[PDB]
Amino acid sequence: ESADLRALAKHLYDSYIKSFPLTKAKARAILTGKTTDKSPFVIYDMNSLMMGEDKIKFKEVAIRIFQGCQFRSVEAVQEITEYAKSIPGFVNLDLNDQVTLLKYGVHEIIYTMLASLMNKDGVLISEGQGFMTREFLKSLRKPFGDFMEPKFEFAVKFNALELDDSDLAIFIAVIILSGDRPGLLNVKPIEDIQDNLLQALELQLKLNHPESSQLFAKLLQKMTDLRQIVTEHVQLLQVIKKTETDMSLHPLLQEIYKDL
Repeated sequence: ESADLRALAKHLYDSYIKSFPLTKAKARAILTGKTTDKSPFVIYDMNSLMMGEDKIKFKEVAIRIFQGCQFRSVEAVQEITEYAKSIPGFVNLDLNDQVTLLKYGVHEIIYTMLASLMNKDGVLISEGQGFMTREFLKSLRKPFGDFMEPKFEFAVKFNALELDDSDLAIFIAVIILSGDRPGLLNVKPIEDIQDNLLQALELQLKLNHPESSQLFAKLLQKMTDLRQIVTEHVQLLQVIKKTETDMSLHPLLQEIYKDL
């Protein structure tokens, strides 16, 4: 019934607000630049970057940028995990499957939510206090030069859909609840939760975007751009593992990255 799927959609939005401090709505207000209490400090070159420390608080620069981004990914994993425990039925699944849904799910969600902090020209960083331009990131010595560019390409297309946070909460939930992840023990309880989430997302998209024909279908088709960003990223990390042997990865990230 419609009334249960609306109840689930409100629940997920509520947990979303509670688990993710930097929503898309706040991100959009900051990027607009018309609601100007305090807009971001903009990093766009080597001189603004070191000047961008005595204003906001945060070994080569490209390395230290890469470090900060991985540190934010760690924080994101912590946030996504907290959000996942709130999806009804997630904590009642086999523990091994919980770890499996999270292991394959978190990077797809990171790139979905990172899009909320992007426009075509750059990305919000440091909880909205800073803004690093796309051109500066593209100018880092390779292999760090082409690091962020594929996420910018995805974000441009994804943001054309104009989802709001209430939409993303259900979409994020659908991504976690994928029964086709390698190593799952009991696919059926996962699939039955996802099917109910898909129903909620369908009704939510229809009510929140009535003039957006087939938005449900087009949102589900984005689920493959996501898969592709991930695979290229982990190949990018294998290059750096051998190129920079004096550069350490966070163990929570290492544990997630499990070849094949």
